[PDB]
Amino acid sequence: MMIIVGVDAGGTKTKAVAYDCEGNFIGEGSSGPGNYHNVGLTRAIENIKEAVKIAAKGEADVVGMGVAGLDSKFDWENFTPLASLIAPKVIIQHDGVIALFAETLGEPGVVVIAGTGSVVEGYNGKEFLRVGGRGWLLSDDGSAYWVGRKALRKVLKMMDGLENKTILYNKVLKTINVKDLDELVMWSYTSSCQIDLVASIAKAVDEAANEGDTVAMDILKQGAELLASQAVYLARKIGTNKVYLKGGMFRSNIYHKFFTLYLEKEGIISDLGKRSPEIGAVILAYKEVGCDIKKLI
Amino acid sequence: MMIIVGVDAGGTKTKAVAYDCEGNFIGEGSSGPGNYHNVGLTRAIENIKEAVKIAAKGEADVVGMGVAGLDSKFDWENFTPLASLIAPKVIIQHDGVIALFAETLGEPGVVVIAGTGSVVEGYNGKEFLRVGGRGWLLSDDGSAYWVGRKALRKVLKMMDGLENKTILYNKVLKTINVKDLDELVMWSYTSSCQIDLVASIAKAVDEAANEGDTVAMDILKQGAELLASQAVYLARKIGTNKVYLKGGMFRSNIYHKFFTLYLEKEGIISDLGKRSPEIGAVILAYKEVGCDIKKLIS
Ligand SMILES: Nc1ncnc2c1ncn2[C@@H]1O[C@H](COP(=O)(O)OP(=O)(O)O)[C@@H](O)[C@H]1O
Ligand SMILES: Nc1ncnc2c1ncn2[C@@H]1O[C@H](COP(=O)(O)OP(=O)(O)O)[C@@H](O)[C@H]1O
Repeated sequence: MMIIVGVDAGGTKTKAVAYDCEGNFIGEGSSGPGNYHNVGLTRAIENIKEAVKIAAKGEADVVGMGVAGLDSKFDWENFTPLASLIAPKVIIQHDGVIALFAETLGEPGVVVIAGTGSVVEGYNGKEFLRVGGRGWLLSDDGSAYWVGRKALRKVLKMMDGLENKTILYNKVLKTINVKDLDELVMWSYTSSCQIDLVASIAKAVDEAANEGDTVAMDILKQGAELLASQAVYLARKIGTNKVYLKGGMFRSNIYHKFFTLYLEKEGIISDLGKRSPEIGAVILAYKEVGCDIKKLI
Repeated sequence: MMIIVGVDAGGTKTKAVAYDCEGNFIGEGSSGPGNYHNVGLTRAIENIKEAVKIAAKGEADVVGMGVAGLDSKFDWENFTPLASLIAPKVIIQHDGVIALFAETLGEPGVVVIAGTGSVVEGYNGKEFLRVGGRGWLLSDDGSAYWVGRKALRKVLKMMDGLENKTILYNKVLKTINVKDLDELVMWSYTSSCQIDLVASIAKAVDEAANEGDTVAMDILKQGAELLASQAVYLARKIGTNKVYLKGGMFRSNIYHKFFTLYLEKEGIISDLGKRSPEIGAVILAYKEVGCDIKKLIS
């Protein structure tokens, strides 16, 4: 039969699931990061290949992959030529695209992915579209990173006495394990360009907001609305009144509420994601080769 | 014959001027960075000593120094022990403090220094106070870096079609030499943690605003007001009605206009520099030892 493998090549790991063309599961596999910016081009390719081989228990006939790190034509040019060696037929898209297909099952739609970074991905039946998702410095509005940065800056002002200290102050310090301005400054000397670390602070903001801290509540509001406006823009551009929401930021009740209130006022319906990215990659492959998605899901 | 040396130990270089206790100029000298975060503790101390020795043409009796990089108690603990060895009497303060004293002549006051980064320094006659000045990630509101980041973020939204492209778009792309989103992303991969580069974009923002770009004017107005609010705060805590303004950001006519407008609404008088930091370091020393500042400045 035809062995089809869906792959989610991420920043920390690569996960793959193999199915035949009749919706039957074959196996699954995992390997290191598939994002070449993190482990180099060759290592990234090898990891994707490893995951695919484990899942397929040998060679695969078709491989659909959602890859993180392809944020510029230059990335695609560097990656595509080698990724194509993985199998006789390989379909390559952004990691956000398979996350979208996991929910739309290959049909048009828009998905908001708000985790460490943020992005709004869309598909209109022919072209794939995107807004945001270009990194922590240039973009990523309302991501965990964006939230943590705002929190850090607010805490500094409290330390300066410009504003009174709120629950947020200790929550943040607890997260990065610093007890005062002196340790915070020292912390910035070696951690300022530590993306994951800054992003981890979003959890402290959520905790503070739940406990009644309006300063924390306001940060979530601003981030959520900034990202939600982008979601509305793409949804309107694609022609759908429903968007899917995915990512760690949505684990925050207050963040999710501000986000949905914004969408609702704009006439947009939303649904939290319920399928895995890799399944969306298998769907990406099914669409390309002609296997019935109905037998799969 | 007492030899007093004022030193401005910065991130790029160190400047020193020597005078006696009677206000007579003795000499001047320069050396590398005095900021130990940029060249390491030993080399920073080494450069400061070199500058001092060159200006004083030998050993100095008293050295007043304004040092960049002492932004945490840990820095002071690392720096002070060795720096104190440069001369029998050494007075050490933040680089922003000597910039202030250069203008207040050792009297209470507040100074806003807005360049690549930003900070507000003050003296109340008893101690020195500070707001901001803790780095690009945690602080530096209204600094060139702050303005540069806001500009980059606006440009991205223009490329995404979320906002109309204005003059700022082309101004930014020209400054960092990129022609589109693809190149801007590639640029981010190698420039995101390069502070100087991001801050250089503030120049493009000023250009756009002078050509009437509403988007660029808003960035300058907002950044200026965010920082100005902090200057008002310190001025009020210090108990002064005047603040001094220094730094590359004030070279922007628009930024300066909005910064001053904010201060005047609060009844605060502003004033651009007029003196150099090294002179402020000499004043700092003079106050410590008791030499008459009126003989130094007039
Ligand atoms: N309840 C919560 N409230 C706010 N932020 C949260 C919450 N849970 C997790 N996060 C944040 O979201 C991020 C996790 O994102 P996730 O989507 O799981 O992975 P990634 O985005 O790196 O692929 C972390 O940076 C974390 O701080
Ligand atoms: N007219 C101007 N408009 C906007 N920004 C300017 C202007 N002139 C200089 N700058 C910015 O200010 C900074 C120079 O600050 P400066 O105080 O001279 O040095 P530093 O702060 O590094 O010690 C640069 O980052 C530059 O982009």
